Amino acid sequence: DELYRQSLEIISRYLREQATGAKDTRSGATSRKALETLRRVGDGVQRNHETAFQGMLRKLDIKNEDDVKSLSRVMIHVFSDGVTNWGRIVTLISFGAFVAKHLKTINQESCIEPLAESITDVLVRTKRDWLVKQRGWDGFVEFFHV
Ligand SMILES: O=C(O)c1cc(SCCc2ccccc2)ccc1NS(=O)(=O)c1ccc2ccccc2c1
Repeated sequence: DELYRQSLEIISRYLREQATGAKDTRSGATSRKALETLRRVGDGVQRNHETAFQGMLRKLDIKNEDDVKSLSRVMIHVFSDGVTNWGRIVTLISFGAFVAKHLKTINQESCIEPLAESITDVLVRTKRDWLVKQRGWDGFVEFFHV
């Protein structure tokens, strides 16, 4: 699907840029604009939620490939319950970037791509309809202008 591929490209490229060293660009203007937006906001979110992010990472206890494949079950239970807003969407991806950083530390680089797939699957399978209503990643750029 077009929306899934767009979301997978934005989240993967951001997770790779944070955990490793980007970028080898590819996609359209909206994906390029959304990556820039998420780069600006994501830096601030990872700093402001640093303590929460560290505590949540400690709970998941990731050390092997099996642990990242199980993360999806915890993420869908938290992200589904409650209100849906752009703030919660960026913080979920920003947490993913923080997990991707930890994955580079524990020498599990090959798990960043399935982690990016996991977050995209959590975001799309839970909020696809809300995303279509907000004009997808175009609404994401418009909401995070300031
Ligand atoms: O926006 C989210 O819904 C959100 C979800 C995730 S998925 C990792 C889930 C997890 C929970 C508990 C322990 C380990 C992992 C990551 C970052 C997020 N950031 S958040 O906006 O700061 C937030 C919101 C509600 C929460 C309710 C209970 C516990 C934590 C929460 C965090």
